[PDB]
Amino acid sequence: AYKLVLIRHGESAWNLENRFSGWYDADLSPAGHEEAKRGGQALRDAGYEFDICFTSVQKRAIRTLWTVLDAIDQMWLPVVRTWRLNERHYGGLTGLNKAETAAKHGEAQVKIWRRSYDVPPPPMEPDHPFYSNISKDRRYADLTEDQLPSCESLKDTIARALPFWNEEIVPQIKEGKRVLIAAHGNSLRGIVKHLEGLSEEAIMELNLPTGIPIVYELDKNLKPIKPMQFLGD
Amino acid sequence: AAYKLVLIRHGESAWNLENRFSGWYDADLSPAGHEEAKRGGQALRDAGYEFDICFTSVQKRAIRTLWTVLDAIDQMWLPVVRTWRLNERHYGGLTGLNKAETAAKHGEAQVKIWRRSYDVPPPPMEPDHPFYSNISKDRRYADLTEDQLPSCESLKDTIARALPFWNEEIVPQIKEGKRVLIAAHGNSLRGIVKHLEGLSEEAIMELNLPTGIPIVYELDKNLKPIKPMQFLGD
Ligand SMILES: [Cl-]
Repeated sequence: AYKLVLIRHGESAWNLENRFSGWYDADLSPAGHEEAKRGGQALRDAGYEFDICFTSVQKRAIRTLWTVLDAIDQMWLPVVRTWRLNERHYGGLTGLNKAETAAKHGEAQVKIWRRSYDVPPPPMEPDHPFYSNISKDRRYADLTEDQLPSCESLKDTIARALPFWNEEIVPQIKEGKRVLIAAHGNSLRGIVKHLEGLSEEAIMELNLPTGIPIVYELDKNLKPIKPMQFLGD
Repeated sequence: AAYKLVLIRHGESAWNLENRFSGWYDADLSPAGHEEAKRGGQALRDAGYEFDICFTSVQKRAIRTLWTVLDAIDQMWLPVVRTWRLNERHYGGLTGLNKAETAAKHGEAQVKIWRRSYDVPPPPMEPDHPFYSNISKDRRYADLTEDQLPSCESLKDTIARALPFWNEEIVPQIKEGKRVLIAAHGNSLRGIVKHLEGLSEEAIMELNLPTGIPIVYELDKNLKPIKPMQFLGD
């Protein structure tokens, strides 16, 4: 029975998790860092070992991972980064709070964007402060013209995240390698949705705790044997 | 030039302070080691360096140096490749001993001979050595063959296992135009410098790279330096 571990990063700087931090490359706040420390410690005490790690190309996730590997004394592990495990690209909404968002786009569009699974937010306009910051960052230089997102619904994020899981992670697991994924709420959501066969409703309703190792026991077809387990107290 | 290549030796380890031979022992940085790496990274930032891929050992002093540099230059998103082939030289039975214990046990003559020879290994690290299980039974070396797993290395041995990796994994990256950063150890780096500059065995033993300092090569189409290595900092 394969063991799989996930972990969502915690709090980002300047309250950005509550401001559609999206593809903006926010660092952890000291608190989010400490949360990663607790997660690390929990993993250390349970005596978990991994053989390979996956993460996004966003620094908050990466730092969460570094913190974990440090805590569990497994810094020598192979690590693979990918935009495919990135947070949702919240487009034009990026950096904005609820109020700012509604003021810019109206209550209607806004509540639609909240309640939906497959309706994207509007894309970054040239006057948006994160415009070139994100869309011209060389970390996405390899992406095709039709592959570089400008805005993503939950469904989009999940769609660009699933093939990486399929092509890159699933092979490691079948070979018996113990996998740690350090990522983001929505991409992790992609994975959990695939694993437990949840509906759109269900997935939008689920909030994965931050900073806490999430454990899965998987059968030979990679299907969960139990509900997800948390490590700590 | 034609290609830019940056090397950096890990900052001061906790054992470097105690003057203990580490070799394949996984000693962590000292706080001063950390600040050394931080400074190196700050220097790499102030000069505007951008990388595309990173190579390092499977030893946390090198790895931590790397992390600190990538934090400093804001490039934590870069691909990072670890290999034991860039590990510190395996110091065999001297592992865990200090210079005093070493002198006391073997004599000053012999220790000299050791650190002045390119081709002579230290005594092997045998199964009753205090660090045998720590190093040899470490799961991070599980995929090594019997032949590949040292009980000890001369510089020539270390170099011999480091270069195939350079040839097979790093050279292809450089010739593709990828800007490469290698965060490793004095002796494995020595392997790389000796190859680049074609130094003699004699004129590589005398070569001492400091902890924590970015080293720059500008190479050409033959991956040969156009100019001598530049140190980076204040
Ligand atoms: Cl890494």
